[PDB]
Amino acid sequence: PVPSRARVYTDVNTHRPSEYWDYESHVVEWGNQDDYQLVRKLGRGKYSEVFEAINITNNEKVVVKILKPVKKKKIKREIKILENLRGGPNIITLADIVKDPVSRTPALVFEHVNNTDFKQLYQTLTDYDIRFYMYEILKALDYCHSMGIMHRDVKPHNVMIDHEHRKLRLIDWGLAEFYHPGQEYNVRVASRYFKGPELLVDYQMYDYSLDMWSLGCMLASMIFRKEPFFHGHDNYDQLVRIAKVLGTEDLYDYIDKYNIELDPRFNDILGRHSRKRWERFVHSENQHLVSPEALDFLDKLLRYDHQSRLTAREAMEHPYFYTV
Repeated sequence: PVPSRARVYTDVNTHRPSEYWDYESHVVEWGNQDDYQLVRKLGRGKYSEVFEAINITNNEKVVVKILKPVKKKKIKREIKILENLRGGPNIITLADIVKDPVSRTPALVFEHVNNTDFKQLYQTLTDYDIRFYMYEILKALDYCHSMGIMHRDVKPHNVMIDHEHRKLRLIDWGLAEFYHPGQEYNVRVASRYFKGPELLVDYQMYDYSLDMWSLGCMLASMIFRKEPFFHGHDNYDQLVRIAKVLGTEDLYDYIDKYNIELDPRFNDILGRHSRKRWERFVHSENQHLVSPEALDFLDKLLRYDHQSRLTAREAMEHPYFYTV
């Protein structure tokens, strides 16, 4: 395959000391979980259990994410990344790293965020509300990309919103990675619906632009009230669903530009597809959330070619955000 590199923040990690990006060498200081009393189970994920808790030293609510220790290298990466971005705009704040004395199970303590429901938000969401929260996500992404980090798991479940206080937090940095120009990354990242074309065609030299594809997917489902926007039933099918909107012509131009070898499982499913106009997704139920600005912005995010996508910085300067 043809080599590729990020158009922005290309060398931010190269010009920094080894300690900042070498998570494998980072020394984690595990505090005593006795400072926290668990109140209630909030949810359960693939490799984590999340609890509402009280810090007994200051009577303050916190969120405790007890990790299923399946890979130490991955726990180290998430901790180093959270420490690096600690305090960043709309980045969830890691408050502590603790281990229960008896279990010794790794646990991450975060600031408390009281998330307003996604299905509830969906109906009370205004055109302004979308632009505002999209801009809030861009602040988090422009910041973490400037810090030489790609989230690699941008999706609605990883975006916590406290609608009453108009507060937004980008969470779950468990799939996040440091960007190094020329590095080949694992493509088994992100949630199926939000996976960029680069991941689905096994193009390993990807960058921050991956997060911009995922953000485009979220915007499309929000303005068109179609959740998810690209509804794949598997990873191969996921690429077919994108070709159904973007067309097969631009996909083969993308594979030819980067000399990508297509997996033989794409042989009998890809077919032939025309490019669809963004206007055809507009209906009576969603027209109050759509505008020419929203459609122009979306078109500039959802592109096969990762290099042709808007960066977080360019996206913040789009006319769609003049009102925020």
